[PDB]
Amino acid sequence: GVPTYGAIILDETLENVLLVQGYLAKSGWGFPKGKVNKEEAPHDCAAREVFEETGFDIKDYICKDDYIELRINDQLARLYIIPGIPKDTKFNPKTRREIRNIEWFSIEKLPCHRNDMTPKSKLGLAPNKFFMAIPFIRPLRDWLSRRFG
Ligand SMILES: O=C(c1ccc2c(c1)OCO2)N1CCCCCC1
Repeated sequence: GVPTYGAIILDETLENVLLVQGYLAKSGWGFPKGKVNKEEAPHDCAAREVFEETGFDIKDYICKDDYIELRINDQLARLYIIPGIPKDTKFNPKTRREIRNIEWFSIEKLPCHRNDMTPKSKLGLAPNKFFMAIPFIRPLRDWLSRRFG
């Protein structure tokens, strides 16, 4: 799989994160990110995808060492961590054929796993609208604990 790059944008209080909602196969909420172009550097791809999906330019704010990276079914996803972005910032996606909505969410209220169906004696997991975000939540909380306490 081709690697994806994007960002975790936090507000000034460090309580809230910015998620985007896609369409169809991507119909739920996730961090902004997308596939790298041939010859494109990781930091440039992250700024390009976040700008297409949110209208906000991160280029002057990226720190090269500050990111969370996960491998999900053999595709690598790297999200640069971007704190301190005010909640009154005006976000407007570029690619509105791909992005339904853009909203701030409370980090303490977001799930860090889906729920099972053991009350129904049935295997698998119940649907969750945060499915794309969920794998990053626990690693984010651990990262913020260490850097900020
Ligand atoms: O998370 C993604 C995404 C981007 C590229 C992908 C992908 C997922 O899976 C395989 O290639 N996006 C894109 C727009 C939808 C809302 C969330 C952000």
